[PDB]
Amino acid sequence: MRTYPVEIAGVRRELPIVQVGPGVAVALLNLLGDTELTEAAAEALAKRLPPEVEVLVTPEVKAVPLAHALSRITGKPYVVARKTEKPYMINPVSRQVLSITTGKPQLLVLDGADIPRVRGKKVAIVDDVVSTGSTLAGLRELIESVGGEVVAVLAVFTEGTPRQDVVALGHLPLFKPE
Amino acid sequence: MRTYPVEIAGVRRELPIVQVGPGVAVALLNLLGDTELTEAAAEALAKRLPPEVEVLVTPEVKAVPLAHALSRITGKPYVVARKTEKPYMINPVSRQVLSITTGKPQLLVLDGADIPRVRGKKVAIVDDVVSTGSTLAGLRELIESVGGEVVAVLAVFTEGTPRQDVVALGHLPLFKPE
Repeated sequence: MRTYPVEIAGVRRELPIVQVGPGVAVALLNLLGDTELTEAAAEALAKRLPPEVEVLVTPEVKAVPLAHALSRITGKPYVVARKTEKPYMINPVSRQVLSITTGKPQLLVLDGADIPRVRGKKVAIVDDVVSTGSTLAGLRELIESVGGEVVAVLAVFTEGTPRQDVVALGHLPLFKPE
Repeated sequence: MRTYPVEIAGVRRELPIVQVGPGVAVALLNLLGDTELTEAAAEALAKRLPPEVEVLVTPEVKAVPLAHALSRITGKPYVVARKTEKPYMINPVSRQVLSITTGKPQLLVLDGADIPRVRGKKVAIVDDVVSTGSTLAGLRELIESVGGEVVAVLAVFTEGTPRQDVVALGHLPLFKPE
């Protein structure tokens, strides 16, 4: 395809399909700026949030709105991991991740200020689209290295091969890249 | 004194005083991870958002939670402009800017997909702390060059210099770094 149509919690959109590798096509989700879809995806996921989760962690800047809206509906705080160290950080813990996009070295970074918020806590990862499990595996290694246990993974979409323990609101198929 | 007290609409916080420059400390405000404080600042600013504003534009990742909450409260859409070009963007428009603290080159980027959301519309720039205005005149010119009209600047705090063309909820001084 060229754009992939999809409807999530009653909100209708047409996701663009773009080349992401050798010649790879995936439908691109962007919640950044989409107040409506953000709030819908969040109200739907909050209902399917295991009550034992105490804290939310998100790796992507695009899912910060979903993580914030999710935090407000559930009352559970949320933590933001970044791709590099930021001047506001304290004694960040970093974990290295290699990409599918370019195969370049990537970092996943946790603010040192957020450790008392992860340590001893049951964590749910929150992402906009959870893919194969390369950055996913690294985020939980990051979280678990500072004291948290990942007990759930939430997203808007699952992608590629259909996992079982993600709480998603839909699944996107892989496409022929044209 | 290692921290600066602050109060927003009944939410009390104590901001760490941390060093940002050669001889300078600032009170650190971070809405990423503070759901309670974000929602408070957004309720207070909605009350003070000039009613002719049709769109909210923010340049910082750190104020994305406030821009989103603000868009939910007021019903007006929100735009996130970035510091580099991103893979989701379509036909991006850019602007040159010299930052402060880094004092090195910065870029300000508006997604082309965001120009219809700004062209011909009355705009509010949204930020978490307006200190310098390195990005304030550069962001305003980027917006006005594609058709937008900047009619307001919103923020939680002004810093150092008490800007007057800003709608803020408080003012933060500079500190001497122990």
